[PDB]
Amino acid sequence: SLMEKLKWKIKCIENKFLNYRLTTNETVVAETEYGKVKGVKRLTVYDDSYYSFEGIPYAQPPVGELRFKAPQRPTPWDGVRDCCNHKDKSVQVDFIAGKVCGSEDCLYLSVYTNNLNPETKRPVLVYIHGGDFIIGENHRDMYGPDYFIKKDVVLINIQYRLGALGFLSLNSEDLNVPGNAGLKDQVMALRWIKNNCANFGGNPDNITVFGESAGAASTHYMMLTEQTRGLFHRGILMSGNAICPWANTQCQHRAFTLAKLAGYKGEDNDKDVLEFLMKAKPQDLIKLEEKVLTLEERTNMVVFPFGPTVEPYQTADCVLPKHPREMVKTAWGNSIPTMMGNTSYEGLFFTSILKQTPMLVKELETCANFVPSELADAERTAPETLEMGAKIKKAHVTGETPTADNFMDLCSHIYFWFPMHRLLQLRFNHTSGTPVYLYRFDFDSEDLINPYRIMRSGRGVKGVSHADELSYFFWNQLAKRMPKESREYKTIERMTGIWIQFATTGNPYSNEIEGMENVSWDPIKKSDEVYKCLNISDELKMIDVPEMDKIKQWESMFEKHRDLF
Repeated sequence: SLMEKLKWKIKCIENKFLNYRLTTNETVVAETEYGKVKGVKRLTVYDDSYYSFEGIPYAQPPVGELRFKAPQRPTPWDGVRDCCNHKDKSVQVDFIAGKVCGSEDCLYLSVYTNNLNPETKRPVLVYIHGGDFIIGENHRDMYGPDYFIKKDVVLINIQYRLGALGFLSLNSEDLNVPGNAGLKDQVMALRWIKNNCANFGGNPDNITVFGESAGAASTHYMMLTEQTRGLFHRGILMSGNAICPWANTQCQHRAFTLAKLAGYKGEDNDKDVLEFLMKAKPQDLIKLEEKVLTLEERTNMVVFPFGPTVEPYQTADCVLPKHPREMVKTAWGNSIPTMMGNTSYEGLFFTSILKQTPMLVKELETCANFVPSELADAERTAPETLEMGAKIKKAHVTGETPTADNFMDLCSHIYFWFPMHRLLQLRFNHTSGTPVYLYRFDFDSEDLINPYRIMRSGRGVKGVSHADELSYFFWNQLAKRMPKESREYKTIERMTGIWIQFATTGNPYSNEIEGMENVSWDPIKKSDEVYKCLNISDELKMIDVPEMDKIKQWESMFEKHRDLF
């Protein structure tokens, strides 16, 4: 809406001046393996303080011949690199302005801590942002460390290449563009963190990686790939994982289509296509991505044209040599403590889409288009496919006529709950007993929000949508100082506290977190038929996952196809 665009611009300006008033005149120098960096001490609105290093390069700028290639190690420097200000985000369409922004020069991470010379080495928490592999950033207007730095941790926020610039993939081995450049960026950042966190007070023997949405899929990929074996010690998957249907795609044939949209006049061979794309303006490629998917791919419900892919040939930096379902079977990360969770109304995220085209509710008449693609016939007309759709329909259509709320409830399961069930069950076959803990974020407030609520046209909407929990982990430009006694402030304390406790010990329970006294938070066992989770609302309560019945109804579609579950 034009009104929300104006209110956003106003908030951008007020936030810029708030950030000036939160900057002190105290700067500090830290060591890295590539040279010295200068950071600055900042305040929060709660009068905590932290040292801030932004714009630390973990790779060469991926420009010129390095476009579409795996990241290369950065060049060291003499002197002191200024890390007192942020760098640009990866080239992307701005989620509110509707225009391309960012730069190819985006391979940076930021480090935050309340004390550069602590008395004891600290848990290191590494956040990988979401945004469907096409948007996102580590700027503090979205991901402020202000809540975590209340406690004695080191927090690190990474960037990685997005869209076609991060995820182009070509079959021809001679061209060295196998795919997943953006995931390889994440690998290089994690290697930097392992080798450098001690210079900021961090414990390289106690690193936790976490992320939400595509950042959860990313964290999971970082737990699956051999490239990162042993680099970190706990993982937290917030509303996503690497076997979600939206988390990967085979995009090798789409480079030609993108080139044609950008003015390419030649034939479909990888060498000529790549040479054209190497000369194209990066803003043009990113703007045209919305047009890349063909009529057939849209019909088949492919979501994004470029993203994580199974790489077509092996390279030294290869991240995904097989489908993630197969990678789970040998994954090093199955042996580290893991926490997984979702919000209590994930699919509310699709509110504005159902407002744009209300006829989507007609998809619930047969639900044939929601049957998992590995179970469905090509036409989605086979009797078995319709009987599977009828099972989906009975799980989510609660009244005589399907409603938008029924549709959004279905979305919660197809995109989040069912893939998490499938992952837990697949993983129980390939782990030596390392614990996995479930949470359910169920705290609803409009007094502390984040920019995702604007994206989903969620003002005035009740329910705990996808990404609503981020307001309780990170300061952002729409946030405000909350009273100590407020339900929102308590939720910040609880969410950061649980994450820090888990990062420290691999067990998310602590009697020092308020309202967690009487909680017995046991991890999921292989023989459990019903998952339990810590439900986070105004109270903290262990419950059987309310979504279980529906999860089991989705699982029942595989009763005659157990090999595919």
